[PDB]
Amino acid sequence: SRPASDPQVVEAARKEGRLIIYSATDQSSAQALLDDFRKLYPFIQIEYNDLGTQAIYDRFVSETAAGASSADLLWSSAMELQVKLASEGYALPYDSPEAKNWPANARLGNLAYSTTLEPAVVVYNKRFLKPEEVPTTREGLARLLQEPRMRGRVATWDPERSAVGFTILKADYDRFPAFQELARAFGKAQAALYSSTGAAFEKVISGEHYLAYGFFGSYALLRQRTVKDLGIAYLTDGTVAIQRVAFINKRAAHPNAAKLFLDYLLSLRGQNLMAYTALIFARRETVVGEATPQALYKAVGGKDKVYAIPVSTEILKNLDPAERMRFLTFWRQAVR
Ligand SMILES: [Mg+2]
Repeated sequence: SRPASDPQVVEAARKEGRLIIYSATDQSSAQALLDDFRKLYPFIQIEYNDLGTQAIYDRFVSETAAGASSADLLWSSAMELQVKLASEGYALPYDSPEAKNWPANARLGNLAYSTTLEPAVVVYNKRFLKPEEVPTTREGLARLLQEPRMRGRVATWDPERSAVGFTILKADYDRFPAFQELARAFGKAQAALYSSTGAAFEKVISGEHYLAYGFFGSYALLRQRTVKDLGIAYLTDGTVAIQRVAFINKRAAHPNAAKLFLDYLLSLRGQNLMAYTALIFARRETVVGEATPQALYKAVGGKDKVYAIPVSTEILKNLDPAERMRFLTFWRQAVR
């Protein structure tokens, strides 16, 4: 069907004719969304800048201060960075008509929106770890990582070099005491730390590592369609889900193109294309496909086992010096 964007916003977006996106969403996953939006609105030519979460922040802030040509729309899994920008005057306020049922903890009033509910999962190479061998608990994974065969065979986030690796491992540390025991097992097994999903996945695919902890269900699902040896396990003791935040650049050259794309992302049509075709874990619970809330809830044993990190100014507490220090000091000691 068609997103409910105001007719005058559609006309204004046609007058602009262009959309510059800075996004952390790997273009392999985002591409079907771009294709489908272009079908809907063929008079908009999309520039997709596939960038790291930190590079998106640094570049946008830098370009804004220079007064330069920057993005129309920012889309990133680094939830703290997005909520910081959107709460500091970088955001165009827009009441998306596709968000009327968005929970208040899934939006920053009209300044920024959740676009997904993406689980941090375990992926593994079935040539080296059989499904029956991969625990679904932090305590279980801590036990597996005592085995001599797992030494140098574990991949996870570097939370000091990836802003979303921070978001995910911070939420994990805050919510699950058993994360402490697991982090020490990352030490024991001499886990390697990566700043992107792609770099962790390529090591699991080659067998250089057997297991990767905390990377996006979305990317795991998509990579499985081409790599039959890739397995996915969901955490039954509790799953962290990020919500990819989209907001519009207050100083966008193409504010209405950005509005149409944000509406598209939040719409039934865009959320179903996420769930079904892009294999991005959708935010709306009324979707069909592999990458849905209902599939996530089923795999982990209930919606109550999922900690969805809120799209809230309260999460800026993770950028407080004292808060950052306690987590990174614990982490560094544990994993070296
Ligand atoms: Mg990416």
